[PDB]
Amino acid sequence: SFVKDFKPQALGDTNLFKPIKIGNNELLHRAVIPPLTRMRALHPGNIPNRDWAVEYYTQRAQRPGTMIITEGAFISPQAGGYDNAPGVWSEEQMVEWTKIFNAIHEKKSFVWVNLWVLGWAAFPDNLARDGLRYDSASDNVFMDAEQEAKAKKANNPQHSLTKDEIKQYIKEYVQAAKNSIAAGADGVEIHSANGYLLNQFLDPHSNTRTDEYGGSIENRARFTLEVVDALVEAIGHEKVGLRLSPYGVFNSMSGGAETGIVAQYAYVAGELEKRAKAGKRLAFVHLVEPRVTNPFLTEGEGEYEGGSNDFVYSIWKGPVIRAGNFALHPEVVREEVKDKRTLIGYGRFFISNPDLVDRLEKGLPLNKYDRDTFYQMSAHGYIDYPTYEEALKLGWDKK
Ligand SMILES: Cc1cc2nc3c(=O)[nH]c(=O)nc-3n(C[C@H](O)[C@H](O)[C@H](O)COP(=O)(O)O)c2cc1C
Ligand SMILES: [Mg+2]
Repeated sequence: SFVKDFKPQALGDTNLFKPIKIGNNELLHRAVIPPLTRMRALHPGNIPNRDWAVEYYTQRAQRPGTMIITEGAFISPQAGGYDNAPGVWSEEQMVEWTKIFNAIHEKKSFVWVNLWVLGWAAFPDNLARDGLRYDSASDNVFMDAEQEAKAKKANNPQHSLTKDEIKQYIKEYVQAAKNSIAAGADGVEIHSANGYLLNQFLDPHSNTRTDEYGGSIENRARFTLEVVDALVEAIGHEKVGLRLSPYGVFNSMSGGAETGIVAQYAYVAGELEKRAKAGKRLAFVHLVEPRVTNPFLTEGEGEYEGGSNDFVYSIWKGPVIRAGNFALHPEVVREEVKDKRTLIGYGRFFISNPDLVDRLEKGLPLNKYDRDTFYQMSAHGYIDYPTYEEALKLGWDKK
């Protein structure tokens, strides 16, 4: 079952296949695997699937020199909220993560742990059960209707983080980052996009605070930057990444509707480039394409014609990973990669194609992804996707 009506194009002759260096890693191509939640972690314990996780990542580390940003990992119990998402706070979890990283490194690929904190995107009932607060930037604005419904049902109102709680969250980022490197992770990517906690602070719609963590560009960017400054000093700026989704409106973020959103983000990028001067330039900056403001929806629905991230290029001088609907558009990838410091993140199709990189370099048919197994406790739709050879022998081309 390959994708029809799609005319592939060999990209082997573009820079997509030219070696670049990110942090301490020396990639052999520039097609990256962005953080993809698959929800196969175990419960209780948010334990990395002791059965399929290793095989899954291994299958996608097959192409040597692949930079793999793992699926979102909770830094601690409070930062979580989804029973089947993995974490990087306990020993039990670190024992399973170490096995995955060795599988990845063994295939001569790299791995970067994405540090995840759901904020208001977390299920409140799940938090009330473990005795956890329902965190967020404020208490008078909720994600949406179904959420303020669960918040009340479990009498777990949306709590507005105080100063000491952010510091506690910042203590956990350093520990999650440390444990990650301790086990052989090539680095860590601070997840500050798609409407999760940090993003909830960056966004003016979700951030109605008055203190130094709200009330202005400077203040709404305070949290994310303290985390940046925290992990940089603890593990080394060459082991830290940052993800942002300027025009994303996922998890009820402002997006391009807010006029000063571009200022909110140009500020952040400038501060990175600032530290980039003190000799402390984060390994990279990962951006979710405006083309994709909602990670969870059809392939084409939800974009912005009056907004682009090309502005970050005018401020940030380090590498840039751009992610969002690129597999079925090699014409756009061919052009976007003429920039010597731009990598490309493929999500949906790395899920369906374990040997994606080879299929880009040669212009071969892409495996269709099954939307129903994105988040499912199963191997089917997780690790049984065929490689180009396996798909052929199976007559996937419908002869
Ligand atoms: C099943 C699935 C899970 C995802 N999980 C996450 C996540 O945990 N964090 C995140 O920031 N983005 C997440 N994304 C968005 C991806 O990082 C990526 O930006 C998105 O797939 C857009 O690229 P694509 O259109 O080429 O797939 C997810 C996407 C999918 C399809
Ligand atoms: Mg045959």
